[PDB]
Amino acid sequence: SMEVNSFSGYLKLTDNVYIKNADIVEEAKKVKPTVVVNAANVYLKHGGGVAGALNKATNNAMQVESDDYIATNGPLKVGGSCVLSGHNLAKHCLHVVGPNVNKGEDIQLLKSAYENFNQHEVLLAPLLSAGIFGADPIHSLRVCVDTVRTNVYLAVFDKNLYDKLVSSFL
Ligand SMILES: COC(=O)c1c(NC(=O)[C@@H]2CCCC[C@H]2C(=O)O)sc2c1CCCCCC2
Repeated sequence: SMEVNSFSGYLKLTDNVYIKNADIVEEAKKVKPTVVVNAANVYLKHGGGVAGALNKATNNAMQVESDDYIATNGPLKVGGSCVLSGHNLAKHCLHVVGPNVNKGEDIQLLKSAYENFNQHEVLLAPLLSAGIFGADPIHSLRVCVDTVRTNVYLAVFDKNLYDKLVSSFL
């Protein structure tokens, strides 16, 4: 999609981190960001969590693009990223691999994962390594705030989690 970056309705947590209680698919469609972040795995298999939602919204175009990327380039590393099409959601999708602590992956790589955001002026993003990836979402938000130095607009879907997360910044 042509970029518009129509961001509104966010709470400002820090100079550069904004957060909203939102479905990232519905938010991406309304914002048309330059970059939407996917909570990816190294083979870009878009199943549970944010990844399946973004892919479903593209009617599997993201998965077919991702399979072709993997065929040519092979898998990412944990903490790594690649830039692919944003399809109908964004100009670009930055597929970022946070460590999956459910799979015994090194939580220290969450810093590396969030560093990928710093390659981009502005992003719409979910929390990395939490949810199906098994890390504490409070820790994910802390690493995001400490590591991301560019303009990041966070969407958190679950209202109860959103309220608990933002409580410590109000
Ligand atoms: C912004 O996040 C989303 O919009 C979605 C998910 N977010 C998560 O899983 C986050 C993992 C990290 C911890 C925070 C979590 C959260 O944002 O609450 S899953 C998902 C969606 C799309 C909406 C439909 C529901 C099922 C597909």
